[PDB]
Amino acid sequence: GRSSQKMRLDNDDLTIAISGFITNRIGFAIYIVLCVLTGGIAWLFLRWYPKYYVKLVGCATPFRDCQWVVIEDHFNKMTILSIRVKPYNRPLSTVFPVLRELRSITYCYYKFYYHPVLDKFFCCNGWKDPQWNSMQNARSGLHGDEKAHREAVFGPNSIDVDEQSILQLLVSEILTPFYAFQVFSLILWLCDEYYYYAAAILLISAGSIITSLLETKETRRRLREMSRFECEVRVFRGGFWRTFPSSDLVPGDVYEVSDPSLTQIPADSLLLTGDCIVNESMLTGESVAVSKTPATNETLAKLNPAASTFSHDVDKHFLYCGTKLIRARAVALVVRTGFNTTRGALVRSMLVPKPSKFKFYEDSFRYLKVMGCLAGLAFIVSLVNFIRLKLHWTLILLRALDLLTIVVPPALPATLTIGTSFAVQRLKGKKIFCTSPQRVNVGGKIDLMCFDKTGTLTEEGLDVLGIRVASRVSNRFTELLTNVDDLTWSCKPLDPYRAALYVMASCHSLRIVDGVAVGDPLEVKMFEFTGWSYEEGFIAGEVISAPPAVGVLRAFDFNPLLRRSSVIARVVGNSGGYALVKGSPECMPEICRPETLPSDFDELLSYYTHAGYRVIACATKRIPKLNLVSVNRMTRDEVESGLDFVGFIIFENKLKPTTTSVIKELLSSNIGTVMITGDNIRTAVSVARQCGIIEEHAHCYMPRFIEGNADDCNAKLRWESINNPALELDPWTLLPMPVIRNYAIAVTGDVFRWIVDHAPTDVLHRMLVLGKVYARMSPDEKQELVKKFQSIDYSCGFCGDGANDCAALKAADVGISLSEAEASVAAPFTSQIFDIRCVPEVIREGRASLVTSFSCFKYMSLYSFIQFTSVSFLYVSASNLGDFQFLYIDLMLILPIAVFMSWAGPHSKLCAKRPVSDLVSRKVLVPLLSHVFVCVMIQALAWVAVRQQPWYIPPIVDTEKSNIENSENTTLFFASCFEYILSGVVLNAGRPFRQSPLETWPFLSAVAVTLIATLLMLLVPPYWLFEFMQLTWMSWTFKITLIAFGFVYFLIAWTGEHYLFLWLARFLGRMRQRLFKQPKQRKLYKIVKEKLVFENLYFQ
Repeated sequence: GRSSQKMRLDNDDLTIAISGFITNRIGFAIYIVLCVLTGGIAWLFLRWYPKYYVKLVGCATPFRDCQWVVIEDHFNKMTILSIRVKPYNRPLSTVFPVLRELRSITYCYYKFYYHPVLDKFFCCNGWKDPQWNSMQNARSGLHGDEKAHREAVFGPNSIDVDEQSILQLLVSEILTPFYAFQVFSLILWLCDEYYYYAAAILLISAGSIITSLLETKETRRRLREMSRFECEVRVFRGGFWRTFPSSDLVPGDVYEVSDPSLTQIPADSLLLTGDCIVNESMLTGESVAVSKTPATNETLAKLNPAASTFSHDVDKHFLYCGTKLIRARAVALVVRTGFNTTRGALVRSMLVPKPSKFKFYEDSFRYLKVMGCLAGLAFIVSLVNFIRLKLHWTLILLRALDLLTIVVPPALPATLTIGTSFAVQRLKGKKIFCTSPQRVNVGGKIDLMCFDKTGTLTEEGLDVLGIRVASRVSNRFTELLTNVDDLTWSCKPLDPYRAALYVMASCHSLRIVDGVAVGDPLEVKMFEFTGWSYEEGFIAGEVISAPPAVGVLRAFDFNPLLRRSSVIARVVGNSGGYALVKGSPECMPEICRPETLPSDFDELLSYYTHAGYRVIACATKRIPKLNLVSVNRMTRDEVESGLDFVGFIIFENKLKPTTTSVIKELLSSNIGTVMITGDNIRTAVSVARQCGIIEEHAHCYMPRFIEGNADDCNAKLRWESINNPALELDPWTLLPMPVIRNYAIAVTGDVFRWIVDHAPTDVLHRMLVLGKVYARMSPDEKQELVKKFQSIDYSCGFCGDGANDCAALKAADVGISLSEAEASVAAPFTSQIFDIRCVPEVIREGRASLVTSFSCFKYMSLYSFIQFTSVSFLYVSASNLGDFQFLYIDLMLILPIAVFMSWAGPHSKLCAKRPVSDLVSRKVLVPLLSHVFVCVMIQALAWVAVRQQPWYIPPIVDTEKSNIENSENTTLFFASCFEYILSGVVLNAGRPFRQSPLETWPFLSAVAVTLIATLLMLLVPPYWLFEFMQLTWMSWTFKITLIAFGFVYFLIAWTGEHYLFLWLARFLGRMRQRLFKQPKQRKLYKIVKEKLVFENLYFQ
């Protein structure tokens, strides 16, 4: 039958090609003997290259009734997982007669089920044997043992990750190709009487292994602790309910929502009876309390849980997974269980293998493979040269195989980590802890930097801007002063200022525990203002700098549904501040007395709602003083008559004081900034204007569905401005119709899904590049937008408060989370200080780390090539450097200079340039290759100079042991040492991205120490340093000549690195198109932006 099934996964990003290969063959025993007798074929090579393994142990089977199946994805990486066996599952609707021995796999927490009649694998779990039937069956629960029959087919609500043991992570990390080559090199060094440097590399590699092991373990702990939850639910069945843990029920079980201990909803469940009040802060990003009505039979019979999205009417009938309950206001039947739920499908995308778009740690190993390919040729040449001189076979093998180790240094990736580690230490010093170090270098190449106006660049709680008085004496509203003006104007029954100030702490339930109120944050902020808050008794503490006393009685609560609250209580005199009313300007101005209206009740409300502020109405009910008595009880509807408003109280999301400076710094540093939020567009645009994300006096355009239908694959968008409307945009080109002023386009969240689902790719890319404000965006839409940014070559980073939207933090290149160090989960970075000032710190230290990591890579490659040249110039006479000269070079000239060249802070000012991030492009390889060439030239000239001296001691070809005391060994030792120290000097970064070498001490001091030591060894070595290091007597004028060669090499290398090799790189770039004129593609966002600014805006 059919063998290979090529289907895309439900999420567009991931694709796979499931291929059902056979179990094994009789040849498995032949496989075992022939690949484990050597010990380095099966467990090493066929784990690194699975393609061949599966082409040996297996042939093919169309019939998917085998023991294990291999999985192929779009990134050419294959894993192997077996087939799980279950005895009995009779209904066909479970996968959708009788079915036996179901075949199933779980690949990256995707459950694939094989259906026998159709002979195919499916991942859709929408129907999943619903059997709801009618309401009376739904309330009956689920009798019998069928819960177990509905358990093994779908598992529990637990969404815990695959907790790999230490023995599995150990063989996953320690068994890399490199860490095998390092074991080979250490074995060679131990066999070649080279113990000290081998022990040093063993310690360094062990430290790297422990660091990576603890990093991965902490990452798994963070991922596991975030997604775990357990609670004792009360009901499974209608008959004999009893409290069981939430990791036990199956789809079809019914549980009481009104249980007192049920703080947050375990699994999504259709509401059978009663109403609920839920909080959706962490799914869909709305902290406003949401009502939930019980589901009806008609809505229950049309359930299609296959699609993650759904219509709006179904949303108000089933609960959400992992959402906090505001108050226990009810029983509900679960719809789905496990990773296939609303929160499950969003935690599954956080566990998929990342594409690893940062290719520096892959390009370094690719160039290491290239050096290994060169080292094979070097090994062959050394072998055939040593055959000519007829040396001992042990020494021939040792020298020829040691040349391979010299060319490919085992300490290159270990010294690629020291600069990153220093950057991590500096960041932890600056009170920002970063988990993944490898992302720090990615922070260098940040092109865009997203945000979130919930609590990141704005304060979390709502804040009061000012007040608006009724001004009954003069209908024109007075200017706001944000202070007390009670005695300034009379405006004498009551005063609007005193009445409003009494209202500010009247109609809300407030209480204290220690210093801070316990009430809802909407009402909490109001009392602090003017410093006349009364909580206990009646009177309060008034400031010294003649205000009437305070007092309140007959308190009530502000119902969000009816949006009204009235409190009557005498406070001063007999008819002053007696009735105080809180409400909303939506409907109560119609109820308000028309004489009180200053004819500004509507346009001011409209202007403040367009400005995104929150307006609440302050009113004074006109009731005579004759209604005061101790036993006073009046229903709300009796008091509610009248209620003319006497002012407006204004709320806003006041931005942090340093947000504007950070946004301006990022904009001036040629880094775009966007805002991704979940609240209404009216305040997101205002916050963007305040911060500087949208330029001042720049029009903001939103798309609307007016020109077409609503949704569902057929609509025509009209892009209209916020201020000064009827300035449309072309839906096909996104240009300002003149029927370069900054476009500042602000899409919404539902429209963004419309455009992603069905719109021209040019239109999507134009909006995506032009986008500045993204409001009403769920975290799923947040990560979709982040992936779209990565899809148009933006290397964007995310900067979000808390860890609710951690999917966007993990999907982005840099995931800075402004939360506590222990409260942060699934985020590469974590900042204790809650300002957004940490983004310049992260970007700046990332740029410094990127530059110093490229410098360390170039220095390590130069060290490898210099040693290869200085040993290949000596292998022509069966000689090499000494056992201690190699030690000195490898331990006191490359490791100290590397770890002290990687020790410098970043330049304080964020420059407008961007460091090079490609390890293959001509701006990196050409200076490195030219440095290799000039090092080879200087060493060759030193060798030629020493070969013509009268006191020359020629090397002697020896068989048993290679002689070291020859006059062309000392020259190639000292010239090599100078070419190491001065290359470390030259390749060190300077002003544009890191601290200047003059401004930092422990690099200049290290260079001075390692250069003075070598100079004293060259000029005046003691007697104990001759026989120890195997030097040879040299002329004093020749020592001066060696110093001159070192200085000339320093001059030429510095002039090349700064003034000449960049010109050579530009020359190769200019002559690139003479061979293949096709212009290498730039970033997609750069192309779209330049085309849009030039061609589409120069056709007026």
